[PDB]
Amino acid sequence: TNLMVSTAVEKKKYLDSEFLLHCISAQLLDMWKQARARWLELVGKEWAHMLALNPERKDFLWKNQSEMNSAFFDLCEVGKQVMLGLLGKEVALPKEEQAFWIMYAVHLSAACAEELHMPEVAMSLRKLNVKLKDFNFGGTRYFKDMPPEEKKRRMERKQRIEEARRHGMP
Repeated sequence: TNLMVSTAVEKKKYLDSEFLLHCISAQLLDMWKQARARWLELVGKEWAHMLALNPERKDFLWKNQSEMNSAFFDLCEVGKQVMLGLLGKEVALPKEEQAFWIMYAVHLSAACAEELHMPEVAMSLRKLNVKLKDFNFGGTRYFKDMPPEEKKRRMERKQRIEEARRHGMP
């Protein structure tokens, strides 16, 4: 566990565009770049407001109904397809998924500290993991009330990301 996290720390760069380039389809890579930037922009906007109101705070309060929360779910959906694209498989071994999600949470936590200059403890691995767990148990669990139409939109989005991963193939 501690080994896995520290291996992920060395390798947080594996989710940088320069390391992803040519290991996944260019279409998936662009979806990853957009989704990462969208999430970070929102976290940064929310942080800046919370900070203005309490300059001493070190915790990021994650809002359950926000645009940031919705952007995080989408980033996860893109992330999962990145994993499958790197593996060249439709279904990962559980140990492979485990290692990936650690790298993912380490990469994003590092970005909040290094790119948005937030306190390291604000967006911790633990916090990202809680949200990740919800994502990996689905949309109905993650968004506790989701209107049926929103569920279809999420499904359609996932389908599009999958097709991207397969270079436009079903």
